[PDB]
Amino acid sequence: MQIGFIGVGLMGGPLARNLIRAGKDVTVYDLSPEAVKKTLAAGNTGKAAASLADLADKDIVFTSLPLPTHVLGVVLGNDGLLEKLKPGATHIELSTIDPQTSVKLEAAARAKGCHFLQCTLGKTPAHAEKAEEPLFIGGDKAIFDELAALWPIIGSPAYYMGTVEASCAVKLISNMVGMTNLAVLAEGIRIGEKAGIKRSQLLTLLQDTGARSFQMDVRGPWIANDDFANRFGLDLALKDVRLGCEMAEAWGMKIPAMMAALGIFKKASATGLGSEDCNAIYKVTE
Amino acid sequence: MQIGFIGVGLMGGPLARNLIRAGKDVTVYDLSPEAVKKTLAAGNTGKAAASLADLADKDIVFTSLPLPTHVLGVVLGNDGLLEKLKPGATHIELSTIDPQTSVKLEAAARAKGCHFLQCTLGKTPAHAEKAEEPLFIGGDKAIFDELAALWPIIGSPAYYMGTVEASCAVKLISNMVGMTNLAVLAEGIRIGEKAGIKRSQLLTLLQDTGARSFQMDVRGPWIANDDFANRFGLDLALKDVRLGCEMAEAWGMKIPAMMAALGIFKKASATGLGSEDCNAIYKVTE
Repeated sequence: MQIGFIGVGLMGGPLARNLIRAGKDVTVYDLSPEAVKKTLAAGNTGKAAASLADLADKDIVFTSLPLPTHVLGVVLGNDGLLEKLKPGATHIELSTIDPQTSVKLEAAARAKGCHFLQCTLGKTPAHAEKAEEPLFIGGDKAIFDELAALWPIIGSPAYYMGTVEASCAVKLISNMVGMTNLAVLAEGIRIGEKAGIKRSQLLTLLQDTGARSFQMDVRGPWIANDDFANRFGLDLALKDVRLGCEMAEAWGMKIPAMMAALGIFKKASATGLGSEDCNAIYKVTE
Repeated sequence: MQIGFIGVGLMGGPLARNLIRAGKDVTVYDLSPEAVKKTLAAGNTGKAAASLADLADKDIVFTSLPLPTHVLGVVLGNDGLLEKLKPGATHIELSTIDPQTSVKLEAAARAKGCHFLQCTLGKTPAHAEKAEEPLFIGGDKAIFDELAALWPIIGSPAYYMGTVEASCAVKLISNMVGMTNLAVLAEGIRIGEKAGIKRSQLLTLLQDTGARSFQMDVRGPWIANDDFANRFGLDLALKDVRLGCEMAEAWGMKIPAMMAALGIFKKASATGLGSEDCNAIYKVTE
């Protein structure tokens, strides 16, 4: 069985590597030659692609790219990927994109005679390396079921979301809620500082209250040690939060608290600290 | 040793009861005659007060009242409580008030020759009944140390916050962060509904992500079952959040996400669902 894999970036690369380690016939296509080298170095069963048309014979094509614009550009041009596919081929989309975009992708695929699944990824690239990341698969239940043997190779539990928009939405919501939780935690810590409470003590005390959150337990200590080393890049956070905020709002929503979080992430990125971790928004919270 | 206790309401009543059960000489003063009866029924060692001047001989006076306006009115009139106190008496203030107010209270007490501690209370009245609620004590370290034998009777760990404003602030921050966490969780759940994800499944999935929070685990199920029975009254939440937001802002702050939470709580109270639990803000989230 013949797999193509466009984009072996930070989360896509680990899934492609796991496919290669499992002996599958993966041919990677990435504009970064050494992303390709890194992923291709996991076994002798994976090969690189000279151009996009090298993926035309493929039975399954994975896509993992940074922006919805990129997925549409690679898959949906006249000289894009979808026009070169066998009917019956399946496009699995791993990118954290918005529901509008992936619905457009799915209708393209169905209109040509191809199958399409959205498959957004949870947790860390560290998890994805071990296939211990959740998969949120949406799309035609027939294809999710048909591909039952594939999923354990790439992901943790294979959650079936039903619709493709659910698949995008659960990923975006988890990042919206987590990053807003973090922005709110930063607001709390900064308030405590105006009351003369050291961050350390404030965290220790809040730990046994109803204010507790995963971000509190995980990133509170880092903020308390002025540690902003990249774990989840601030500009990655901002990208995903902005995308989710656009996704709502396209649905007519208001989500004021999350919009405020979006604002603080934008302000931090503008301060030029987009390469630091999420918690760097603390540095611009006031 | 002679204790007076003004306000045996929802959190004050359990502490007064615990003082009575421990055999202490507590005389309660409350404008609700049957709050007094309920608290006074915990033993034969506690008695009721005909008027405020019945508390004039007292060595320690606890105050637990709903608004900062009420504490100032009871303690700081010309015919208020403080004028009738022995020098050397101690005013312990249990109310969730703002730092401006309790600093005013403390300066009044020191200017008369009395001692003053702020002692805000964490967790639930259920906890307070068993003295398993945290105490955040701020004020003169000498008095906190002198009263070392008293604290285990009324509270869980006796945390010493140092300054009185720290004592107010840690209570308010915990409620600000917790209620904003809840408003943000409501935003996430409501977004998931616009994507066609049932609340149940969205919660189950978000539980194993970085969006997890105490409010998620505790009140997520209730929202998922359309259960809004009072656990923490929405109007109580709104009161405390508004107070904390005023406390910041008096410090020149902006805290946008928390201000948005304040807005949604105000909107819910205006919809007339102030007697339901916190999570009822979900009903007006959009």
